[PDB]
Amino acid sequence: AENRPVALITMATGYVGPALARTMADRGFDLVLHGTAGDGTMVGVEESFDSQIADLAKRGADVLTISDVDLTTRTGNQSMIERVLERFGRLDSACLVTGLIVTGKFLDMTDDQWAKVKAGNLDMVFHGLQAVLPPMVAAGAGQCVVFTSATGGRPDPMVSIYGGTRAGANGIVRAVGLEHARHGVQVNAIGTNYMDFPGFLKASRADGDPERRAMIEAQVPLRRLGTMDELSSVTAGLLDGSNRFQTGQFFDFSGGWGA
Amino acid sequence: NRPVALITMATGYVGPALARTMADRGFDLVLHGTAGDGTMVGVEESFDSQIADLAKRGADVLTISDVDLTTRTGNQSMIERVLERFGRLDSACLVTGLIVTGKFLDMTDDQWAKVKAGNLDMVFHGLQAVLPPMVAAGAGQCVVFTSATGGRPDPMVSIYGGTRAGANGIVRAVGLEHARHGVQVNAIGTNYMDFPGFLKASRADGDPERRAMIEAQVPLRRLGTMDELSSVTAGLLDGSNRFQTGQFFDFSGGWGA
Amino acid sequence: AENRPVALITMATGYVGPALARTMADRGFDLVLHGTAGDGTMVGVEESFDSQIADLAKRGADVLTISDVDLTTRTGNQSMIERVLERFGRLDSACLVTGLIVTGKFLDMTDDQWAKVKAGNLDMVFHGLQAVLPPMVAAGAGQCVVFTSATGGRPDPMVSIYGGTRAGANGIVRAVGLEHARHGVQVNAIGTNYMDFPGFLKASRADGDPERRAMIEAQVPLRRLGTMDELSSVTAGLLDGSNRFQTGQFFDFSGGWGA
Amino acid sequence: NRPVALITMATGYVGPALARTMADRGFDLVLHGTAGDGTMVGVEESFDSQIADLAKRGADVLTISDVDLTTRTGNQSMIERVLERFGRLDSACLVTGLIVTGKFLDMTDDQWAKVKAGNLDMVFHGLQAVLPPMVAAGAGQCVVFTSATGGRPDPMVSIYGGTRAGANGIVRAVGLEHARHGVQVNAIGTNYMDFPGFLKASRADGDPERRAMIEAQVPLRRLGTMDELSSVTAGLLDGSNRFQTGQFFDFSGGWGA
Ligand SMILES: [Cl-]
Ligand SMILES: [Cl-]
Ligand SMILES: [Cl-]
Ligand SMILES: [Cl-]
Repeated sequence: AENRPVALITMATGYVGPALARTMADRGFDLVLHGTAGDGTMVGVEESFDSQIADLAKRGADVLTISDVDLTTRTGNQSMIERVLERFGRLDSACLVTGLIVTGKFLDMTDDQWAKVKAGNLDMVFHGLQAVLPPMVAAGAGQCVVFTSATGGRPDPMVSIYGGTRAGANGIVRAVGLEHARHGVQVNAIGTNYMDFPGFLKASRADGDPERRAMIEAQVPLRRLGTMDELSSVTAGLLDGSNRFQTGQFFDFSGGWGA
Repeated sequence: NRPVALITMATGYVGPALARTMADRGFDLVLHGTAGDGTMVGVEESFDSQIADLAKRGADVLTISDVDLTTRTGNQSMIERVLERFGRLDSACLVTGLIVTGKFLDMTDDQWAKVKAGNLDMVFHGLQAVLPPMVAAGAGQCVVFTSATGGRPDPMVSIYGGTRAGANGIVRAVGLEHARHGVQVNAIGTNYMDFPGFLKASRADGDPERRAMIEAQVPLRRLGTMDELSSVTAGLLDGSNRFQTGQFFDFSGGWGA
Repeated sequence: AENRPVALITMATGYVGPALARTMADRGFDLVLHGTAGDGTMVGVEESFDSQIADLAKRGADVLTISDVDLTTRTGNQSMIERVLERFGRLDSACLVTGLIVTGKFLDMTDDQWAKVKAGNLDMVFHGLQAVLPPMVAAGAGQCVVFTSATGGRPDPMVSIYGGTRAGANGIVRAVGLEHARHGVQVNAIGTNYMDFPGFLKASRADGDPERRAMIEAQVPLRRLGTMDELSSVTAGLLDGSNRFQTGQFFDFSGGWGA
Repeated sequence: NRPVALITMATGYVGPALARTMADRGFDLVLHGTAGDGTMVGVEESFDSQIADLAKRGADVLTISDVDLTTRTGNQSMIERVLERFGRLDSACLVTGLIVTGKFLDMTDDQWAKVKAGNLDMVFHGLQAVLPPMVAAGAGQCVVFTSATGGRPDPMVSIYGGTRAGANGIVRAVGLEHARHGVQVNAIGTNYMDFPGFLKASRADGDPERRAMIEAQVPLRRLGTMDELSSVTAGLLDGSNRFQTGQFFDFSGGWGA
């Protein structure tokens, strides 16, 4: 009877997940966090589920955690949404964080690297959207954000297959966001670059290297790395019901780099 | 002290709702717009009606109503009055444009002059006036309202949509050019918005059948509300997001996707 | 000796292939035609190799045909280019026709449909470019056109996974064209729609139906279907050495539909 | 009877090479340009230097000078002279623009007026003049030269690049709007072309060192040639391709990709 909306956030033990969960809880949502199990020492885990759950529960959110599902597959994504609906009976918002980073010269790319970028950058999008949309269509309302990459808006040398498949994800999102708009469902993509979190600081090798860090920031028009507080704010605005008038769109979030 | 937001054409369109939420977010306000009560032609919410409410929200308000924003003089004078009153300018929402439609080969020199003045001169002179105090302060946020037509200039909208695309291009360059000074400049272009101006021009006002026909042109099958638009606009003007600049955002229910 | 340049054209028994081969021969090229074996009464064969070879040889062009090789894989594309180089010792231009059409509601798409579109719209591009570029890089000059689809410039409802993956192919071409510009190797994409050839008439269901065809033509700003003579002229202009100053670009060729 | 192609600014830029290949392709020619010999400012191939070669290729040639193509009067006069001479206008190559660069906040009202006249008025009035005879005939092909900067309006090029984006938008709408009449209108935008206007704007003229620095900005690492550009341009004007309209083509060595 409380009629609390439910937001799914994937890869939620890092990147935008933790800050987005906090603000979605502040906005009255119950939460489903997909991510990697383990404590803060686990690789890729920036904020563990145990730490997040305690804070999110303090905010009044009910939280379901989902770990060790392979979201590059139909099975993983279908299982995830079945568990969402079992717990909460509804899905109002979904933040699908996708991707697998591969960089290098185009002619150096192997079949394995090609397979991996397709699995991360496209299969996660295809199967994720096939899983989250049915309950949204059934309800006549929903909001989805797919995280792709700012490289999808300008695929450049050394990120040919990563950036190119990100552009494909953006295109799928355009079609899908337009196709389900008549059912009250928004699907948009956000693509970031130059964000201050471990994943970026490693791919750019700015980690523990102030001189590298500074050269990287100088590549950004706004001369800084973006923060997860800023990104969670924009992302929540596309998932909290406050804006029901954009769909099928791609939003660059990279300090002007993808303008 | 409280940061200061300038909003133009603020007696209609997004202005009133944006003023309300910016006041909620802790800003003082400078409202440029049209003098008079709600019975005047352009006035959707009078200055008089807004001042009472915005003061209750904690905002000091300065109104400016006698300036032509197609010229250097009008915009320079507006910003001079902002700084005289509050000593700062943190955010600016510049609403621009003059609508002309019709066959390209029917457009007169006067129609061409007018769309350039509304769609381009207001942007050029507006940004030249608001940016200097922001650059001097090392921080600022600007949203220029152009049009969703700028993202897809179409038949029967050639000179309007085309000059809107030009305004978006100016915003791209200017937003990238002043990024190193901590200043953001972005553009928003709408269509199919639920406000009296569009309702009356489309004949959806008071006409449910016509409104349904108009909504059917929109992927999301509705008209956007000013509360929604003001939320998105304020998110680019309230300090919460300092990581987008030089960008154009379509806000038309998917119509410009 | 004669220093005749060599152009590869794939899927050349239909679509733009036959007209492009004629005009490239006229412009002084030797030709490698990949395609489907069989006479004109074969499915998908608009002009058989036998009929094309007679005419192309009359124009002075040497022709190598490459039949029944699968271009969705590394092995097929690598074998194709090995045979090009064994026969002619060079590859100056390549027209890579790619794709596999699937349409329908996004939520009706099966894993098999998804695999199929990825293989046609992305794997053919990845493996095709990995095969054709090395000899062009070695020579310090080359020109490539990848045929994707006008839907890649505007992925729409009912065309989500096809148009979206086409957008990804366009993005790969952008990055690859920019990345090999230092080697003098242009890589551009052309995306068509509403072309007067069987493949479109079937997907649109306008064949033998003047009313449906008239409805389809009315969706085109220029109010007609495009011809292979027009398309081959534009394509040859990106492959004949006359224009070496565009790369990484996508060109819509759909009567204004993708403008 | 030969079809007729109008080419403006034809004493420099793409004009001379385009005239040569359009003559080869069977066209008679109207060449608008600057009167005088090659020592005149901007004259790369004088009218006098071109005429013998063009006649040998089979073309009748009318030359036109001293019309202000930023105005309705000049463009209307030009097309009237085309029709009086040849009775038809099949193809038009409208070269437009006036380069201004510098910091946005340094731009004067005079600089703003000049870029609007060059980058927008030339397009508006040029298209209003060439299209009526093409629509009446049920066929025509037009290329408007804007700038590659219109695809990516950048710092230091704000009002030039921005208004070029507007010209591209006008061309999109107009190309779509007259497609039902069998008329194509497309834009080509160049940068990094090997001709005096670009060399001077980039300050690389007559200076191998600075030219190398400029070429380093281009993915294909050189300046484009007029033979290449005229090939692409003629392909949109020679009747061979009647299936693109309302489009913008970057021609800048990948710089605008
Ligand atoms: Cl990032
Ligand atoms: Cl609106
Ligand atoms: Cl087609
Ligand atoms: Cl140039």
